[PDB]
Amino acid sequence: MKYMITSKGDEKSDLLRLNMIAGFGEYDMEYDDVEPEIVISIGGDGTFLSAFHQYEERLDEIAFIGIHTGHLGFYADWRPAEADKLVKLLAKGEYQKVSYPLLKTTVKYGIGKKEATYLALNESTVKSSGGPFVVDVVINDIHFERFRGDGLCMSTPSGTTAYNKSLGGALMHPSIEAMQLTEMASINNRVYRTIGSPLVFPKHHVVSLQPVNDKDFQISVDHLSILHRDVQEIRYEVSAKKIHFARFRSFPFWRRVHDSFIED
Amino acid sequence: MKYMITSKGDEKSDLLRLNMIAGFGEYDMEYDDVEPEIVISIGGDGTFLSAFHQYEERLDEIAFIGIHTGHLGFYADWRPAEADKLVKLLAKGEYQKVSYPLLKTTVKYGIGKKEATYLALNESTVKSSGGPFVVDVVINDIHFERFRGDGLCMSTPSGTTAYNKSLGGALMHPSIEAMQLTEMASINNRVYRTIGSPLVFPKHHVVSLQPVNDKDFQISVDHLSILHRDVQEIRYEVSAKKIHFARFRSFPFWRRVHDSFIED
Amino acid sequence: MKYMITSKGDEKSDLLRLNMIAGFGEYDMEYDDVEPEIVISIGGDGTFLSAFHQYEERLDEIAFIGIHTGHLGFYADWRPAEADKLVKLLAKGEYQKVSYPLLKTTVKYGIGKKEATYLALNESTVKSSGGPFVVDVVINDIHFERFRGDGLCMSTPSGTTAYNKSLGGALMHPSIEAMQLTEMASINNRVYRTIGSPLVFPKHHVVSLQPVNDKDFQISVDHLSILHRDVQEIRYEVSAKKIHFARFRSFPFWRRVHDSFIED
Amino acid sequence: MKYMITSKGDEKSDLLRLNMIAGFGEYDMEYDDVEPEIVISIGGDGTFLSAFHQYEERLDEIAFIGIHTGHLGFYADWRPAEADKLVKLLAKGEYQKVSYPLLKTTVKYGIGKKEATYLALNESTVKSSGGPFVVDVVINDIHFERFRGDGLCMSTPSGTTAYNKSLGGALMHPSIEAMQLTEMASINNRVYRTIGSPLVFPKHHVVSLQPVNDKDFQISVDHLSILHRDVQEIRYEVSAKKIHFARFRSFPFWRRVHDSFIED
Ligand SMILES: Nc1ncnc2c1ncn2[C@@H]1O[C@H](CN2CC#Cc3nc4c(N)ncnc4n3[C@@H]3O[C@H](CNC(=O)CC(=O)NCC2)[C@@H](O)[C@H]3O)[C@@H](O)[C@H]1O
Ligand SMILES: Nc1ncnc2c1ncn2[C@@H]1O[C@H](CN2CC#Cc3nc4c(N)ncnc4n3[C@@H]3O[C@H](CNC(=O)CC(=O)NCC2)[C@@H](O)[C@H]3O)[C@@H](O)[C@H]1O
Ligand SMILES: Nc1ncnc2c1ncn2[C@@H]1O[C@H](CN2CC#Cc3nc4c(N)ncnc4n3[C@@H]3O[C@H](CNC(=O)CC(=O)NCC2)[C@@H](O)[C@H]3O)[C@@H](O)[C@H]1O
Ligand SMILES: Nc1ncnc2c1ncn2[C@@H]1O[C@H](CN2CC#Cc3nc4c(N)ncnc4n3[C@@H]3O[C@H](CNC(=O)CC(=O)NCC2)[C@@H](O)[C@H]3O)[C@@H](O)[C@H]1O
Repeated sequence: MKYMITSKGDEKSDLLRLNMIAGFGEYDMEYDDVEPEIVISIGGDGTFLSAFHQYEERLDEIAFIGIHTGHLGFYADWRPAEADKLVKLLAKGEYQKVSYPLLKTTVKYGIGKKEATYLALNESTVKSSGGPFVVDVVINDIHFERFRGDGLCMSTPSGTTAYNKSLGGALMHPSIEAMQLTEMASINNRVYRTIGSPLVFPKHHVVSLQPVNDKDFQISVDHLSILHRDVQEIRYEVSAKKIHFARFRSFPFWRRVHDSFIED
Repeated sequence: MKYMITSKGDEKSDLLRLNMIAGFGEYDMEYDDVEPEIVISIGGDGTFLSAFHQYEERLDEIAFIGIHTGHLGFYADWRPAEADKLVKLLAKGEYQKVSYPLLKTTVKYGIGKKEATYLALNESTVKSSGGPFVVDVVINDIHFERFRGDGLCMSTPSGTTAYNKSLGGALMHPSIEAMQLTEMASINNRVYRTIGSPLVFPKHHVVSLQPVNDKDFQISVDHLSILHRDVQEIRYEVSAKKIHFARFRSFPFWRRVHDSFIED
Repeated sequence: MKYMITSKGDEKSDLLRLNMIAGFGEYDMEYDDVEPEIVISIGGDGTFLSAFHQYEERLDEIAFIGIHTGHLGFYADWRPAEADKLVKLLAKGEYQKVSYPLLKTTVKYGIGKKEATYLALNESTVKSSGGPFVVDVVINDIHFERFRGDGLCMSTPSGTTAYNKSLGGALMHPSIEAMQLTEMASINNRVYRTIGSPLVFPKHHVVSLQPVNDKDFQISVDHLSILHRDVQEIRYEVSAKKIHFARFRSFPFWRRVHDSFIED
Repeated sequence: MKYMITSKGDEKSDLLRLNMIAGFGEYDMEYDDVEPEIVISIGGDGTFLSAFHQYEERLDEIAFIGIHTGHLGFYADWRPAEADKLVKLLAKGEYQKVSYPLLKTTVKYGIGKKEATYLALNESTVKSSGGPFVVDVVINDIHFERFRGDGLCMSTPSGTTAYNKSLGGALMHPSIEAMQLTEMASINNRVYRTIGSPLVFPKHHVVSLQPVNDKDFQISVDHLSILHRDVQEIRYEVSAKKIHFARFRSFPFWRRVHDSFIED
């Protein structure tokens, strides 16, 4: 069917992209970067993340495929030397799709209760713009804790191996429809108390962050960091939307984890 | 219907038990500690754990209710002063049942491949009997890591607020059918490498521990610690069985968590 | 001798300051905020920190005294109700001085090797201005590690109970002339490796941070955060300078720690 | 002068020992395992630890030298292929001694206040024999905290890279005369509170552990684990004694750390 290819932009990835397009020219494959059904990303996890966000409004109609040109990427599970077999297998089709959960972030402002939403494949974080970060943490309309620290991180399953991981979070299998909240350097003395442990939330649970004094927050969705002013609320929930991968061979998540962290 | 009552054994819990039995004598409630349908536990979480294990072969036919006589217990969500309202509400019935996942541990030995299974409500841990603890960690028949340390802990959801928590694990809502593995003081240098992060596993994933040199392990299921010799394998999976609680009012898990750890 | 008094600025602290000045008017005590020998800080730890930095060029000739108007401060070990006894004891003199180590940060730039130094009582941190933070860590001219993460924190002894503490650092007694380095969310996979553990350095050891790609860093000394461009090197060492406290009664550091973190 | 050689016991270490003895036979070097001045350890860190404890009553008259036959040991900073140069350099003498602090553990019992002391080069730990571990932590006769968990670890400087490290402790340079206390899986809820952070103590500070209910503790000094009954107190302090190493070339501690943990 229709397809397109994003590239990291170096000479290695651009050449691999050009050879794959020439390979695809020998089948019933039309290049179309407007409404593709197959998106191929050539580079690292960052390149894959940009591919996902470029097409986040057609997630139900796209299958993603990652090729890593350097060190093994987590979302990129094909090596450059296998690109010929990939073109051939992909042209035939009969591939099986695998779906990973996603995270929805909603930012409500004051003056009109204006509201922006974002979809994350790795995580969504909040920090303070300059001053101290203080926020009230509400779970399903229940006041859970007042958080003082450097920020918070809300991670998808497949994002738990990213940044969640460096903050002490747990790695969880992507078949679990959930989101995980981790703290960044929480203050804990006799006056200030937080839970400490990471928190894993099921679908339909809503985590809401509410400003205590300062209302300016730097919010990061995957790789893009946006400043927001006069914030009234930040809402987190497991998204109804899902990212679909094309799979041509078993590469189990824990094998993926073993290779990226233990030995390869 | 039929019911029974376990007690911590002090004068406070025994008296509360005797008054509740006298209260139950004024309804259509028969005391039967052989085949009850309602098990009431009076004491702390340990007392509740013993109640669960005493009746672990009739989990499908029993609803559990916890009363805490001292500090708030996690499984005991009724205060002593509410025992009259409990007797009355429980006598009427029309209560809603809530189910939490459980963990199954299987220990296979050498010589006959003899095999013992255990059901845990908090967690199941492994340690070495004396010598250094070394074990190969296999996930769904894939060799994941060689673990060197003091031991490992496999936790249920409702167990993540217990001991999992002190080992750095994440707290996860009991609606998530999963198990979480945490490390006890893993060795990590240039020669010895483990994942570090806790691991959360979905239903039907099988974590298997295999002895490397020493084959004697002290295994703990909730509160009981048993020594096993000539161990060939330890298998962990989310159990098919579930513990059922009787609920007469909303006490949300995160409110339970807030009260036990933040403030009350 | 000569003295001055800083205040948090609220009505409580300003009134306490005015009453202490009137109390000091009945002794041989001259108010002089240019060249004092006694600096009294009225407020919290932040107020004390500002008092220290305001007079950091006369540390050898000043003794500091902290009064906390709200929650117990760590550097402020006098309650408001004891201000009369403080004025009286302080007027007599015969007090014993206690000295805490300090940290020296040196920032060398390109183009002229221009160089700025700062003195910290809590800690000095480095972060990236926007982009990813990557730095080579050199200890006494030995390349120790390439650090990838959110930043680093270099703490004094008395600063280890502050921010060092929230990053997993150890609390160390101020009699130990040392500095402690902690990581902020280090990346650790198969390609990127850091030590993980905090590092404690003796006097005369020099920790040097060197930019790898990006050369813009947001550097924070205690409470003030300054952006630096075209940075070539950041050097850390235990300072030759020391902060001196006036002590009128034993308040041991571990008792101070117990009261601020365990119970009071 | 006089010397002796301990060996791991495998064919590699025994042969290396025999060749070094034959090499030493060509100088003014007498073999004497009763009162040596040079102790050479051939094996790993465990072999070195046993060498240290075998001669712990003559620490002031002995210099230690480590050769590692397998993976790089931390106390063994010579490779097997350098044994000839070692024999030659060691025979000449004119070597410089380097001294590391040590830890003293004192166990007082009931009935006669009987008292045993131990010297540790790595660490000394306490655990419970079977039941739950509960202990009151007293610092210089000040009640600091009631600890509930799996145990505690008191580490020397050179021991902080060992086991202290796996418990979250800081790595500190051996020139710092100090000891570091780390927790094993402390319980922390609304009723039970510990400090959490590791604690670093200077010389002359005395940490004392006092039983709360159970008085039986399994105490481990380096590699030997001894059970003690009717314990009244466990006292920790930096020892007056020191271990002396023979050094023939600069191998800085942080280079040693880099090679054992970062890359080699
Ligand atoms: N303190 C932090 N610690 C750990 N991760 C962090 C930290 N801060 C941000 N991140 C992650 O970076 C993503 C953004 N990256 C793009 C990426 C990525 C990614 N995704 C996953 C995943 N799902 N599982 C396992 N490894 C993953 N990596 C790996 O991550 C590395 C890339 N990061 C950087 O070096 C810094 C950066 O920010 N770079 C920009 C591009 C590479 O090895 C890549 O294969 C943020 O979304 C945040 O998750
Ligand atoms: N290092 C450890 N850190 C933390 N927890 C640990 C540790 N070692 C064992 N455990 C837990 O103890 C359970 C066994 N306990 C019985 C209990 C319990 C329990 N269960 C939960 C839960 N699900 N959520 C939240 N708090 C919980 N607590 C609370 O736990 C305390 C009781 N523990 C002890 O003081 C020690 C003990 O072992 N005592 C025996 C009886 C009480 O406040 C109780 O309300 C082991 O199963 C292991 O989970
Ligand atoms: N993620 C962090 N976690 C922990 N501490 C952090 C974090 N980020 C910065 N800091 C510290 O703040 C100091 C700056 N503060 C002034 C302060 C302070 C201070 N110093 C010590 C000490 N030596 N020991 C023990 N508690 C201490 N506190 C206590 O700290 C609290 C004040 N912090 C804030 O709420 C935020 C802030 O930044 N506020 C500005 C004023 C109060 O309870 C105060 O009694 C930075 O220097 C950094 O150390
Ligand atoms: N959970 C734990 N995590 C980490 N360390 C632990 C743990 N439990 C005990 N220890 C240490 O073991 C010493 C006893 N060991 C002998 C040893 C050792 C040693 N000392 C240092 C040091 N000072 N710096 C850096 N690495 C060190 N190692 C390295 O340690 C490894 C040996 N350990 C084991 O595999 C297990 C064991 O116990 N084995 C017996 C012999 C080897 O790579 C060795 O080069 C206990 O004293 C305790 O410190």
